[PDB]
Amino acid sequence: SAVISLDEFENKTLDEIIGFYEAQVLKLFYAEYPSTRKLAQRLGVSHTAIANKLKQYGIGK
Repeated sequence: SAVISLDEFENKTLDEIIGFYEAQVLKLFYAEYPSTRKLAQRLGVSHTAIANKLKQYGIGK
């Protein structure tokens, strides 16, 4: 599919591959990485930024 994974998602700052694959990546980061705060720690991001992105996707809260 793409060039990432739950063990290699700390390379892109939630943008080099987000959008559609996100629904399964963001809904997944939130399923694998609980608490957007600790979730942003693996996805290398400013947390709130990571949340807002998939917050409108139907996740986050």
